[PDB]
Amino acid sequence: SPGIWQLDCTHLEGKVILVAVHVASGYIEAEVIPAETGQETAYFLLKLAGRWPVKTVHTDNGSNFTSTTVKAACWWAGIKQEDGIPYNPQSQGVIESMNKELKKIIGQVRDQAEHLKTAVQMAVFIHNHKRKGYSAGERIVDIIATDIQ
Amino acid sequence: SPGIWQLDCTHLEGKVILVAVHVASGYIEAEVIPAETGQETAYFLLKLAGRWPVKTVHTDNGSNFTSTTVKAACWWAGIKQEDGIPYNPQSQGVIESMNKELKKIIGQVRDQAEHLKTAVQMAVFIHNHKRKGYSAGERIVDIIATDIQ
Ligand SMILES: O=C(O)CC[C@H]1COc2c(ccc(CNCc3ccccc3C(=O)NCc3ccccc3)c2C(=O)O)O1
Ligand SMILES: O=C(O)CC[C@H]1COc2c(ccc(CNCc3ccccc3C(=O)NCc3ccccc3)c2C(=O)O)O1
Ligand SMILES: [Cl-]
Ligand SMILES: [Cl-]
Ligand SMILES: [Cl-]
Repeated sequence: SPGIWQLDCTHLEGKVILVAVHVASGYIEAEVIPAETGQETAYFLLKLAGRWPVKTVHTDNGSNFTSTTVKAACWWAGIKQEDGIPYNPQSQGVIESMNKELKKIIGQVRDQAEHLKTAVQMAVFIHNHKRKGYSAGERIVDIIATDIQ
Repeated sequence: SPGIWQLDCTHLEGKVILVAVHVASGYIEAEVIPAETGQETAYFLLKLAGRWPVKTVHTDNGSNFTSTTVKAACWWAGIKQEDGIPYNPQSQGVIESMNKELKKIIGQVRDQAEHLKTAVQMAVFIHNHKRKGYSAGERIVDIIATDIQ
């Protein structure tokens, strides 16, 4: 559980927002990319795994699951690459609701930045700091620290 | 101490590597940029603060300390912007040694990537996972978790 992440890709302003969600905490990292290629996904995973102890990644779609470049990144970073089939149907709803929430926040900050990438990073900040009462940022650290201990 | 970060800028292949160091743990995040502008530094800090609980940032130089855009990012993200004067002279040596280490690792992986940005993210991964015996990644999580209580 401490090392499980889920990839998620959503669209806004004719651009792609690639998101990684730490499943147990709801903590996210995200980036704006022109399009969702294996190369972009691979680079994103390399960054993620250098920053958090990523054991397992549930890929967002079959193309990224298939991608040799994504597989190569997972090999390099010591990540178990898995599919993203929602065996638990609640997974769908959670990701869908998160995408809605992220887009809402982006709208709330959109006039504070010229570029979408900036608005997305503001949304990441707000999402991770939001108290629901602990924040997702507090939860991920506590979960991982407990695992280390 | 749990929320204290230091900025660091080093050069390689005619490009700029911007690094943030969590002082207490030695954990880093880094990016390659064409040049070190206030705008680039501001965006980097916005990303960092969305991902870790950044209380204080010691800026890497006077230009970034002065930069209204950097000040605006620190305001936005709730970061205390400070100077980077090494009142403790050991600070210099530590940053210098880290830059040497990072460049060494980049050299060790350089042929595994076409682009410097990729090599830098590999270096971030290796640096943060390296056992010195805990890793910097383990230390940062433990330090922050203990602070949260
Ligand atoms: O622009 C975007 O899409 C996002 C940015 C780009 C930045 O460059 C890259 C990138 C994504 C991937 C690579 C690796 N390329 C294959 C390669 C070229 C030359 C030598 C070896 C290899 C190799 O297979 N190594 C094993 C490996 C694969 C994937 C990840 C880590 C390690 C680059 C790069 O070559 O630098 O994302
Ligand atoms: O290319 C690079 O250098 C790195 C990428 C760029 C991507 O875009 C940006 C960036 C860095 C900064 C900004 C904000 N610009 C001022 C601005 C423009 C329009 C409206 C408001 C503001 C404003 O002052 N907001 C308060 C604020 C300032 C800095 C940081 C966060 C919040 C952008 C952007 O406008 O989107 O880094
Ligand atoms: Cl796409
Ligand atoms: Cl510096
Ligand atoms: Cl420069």
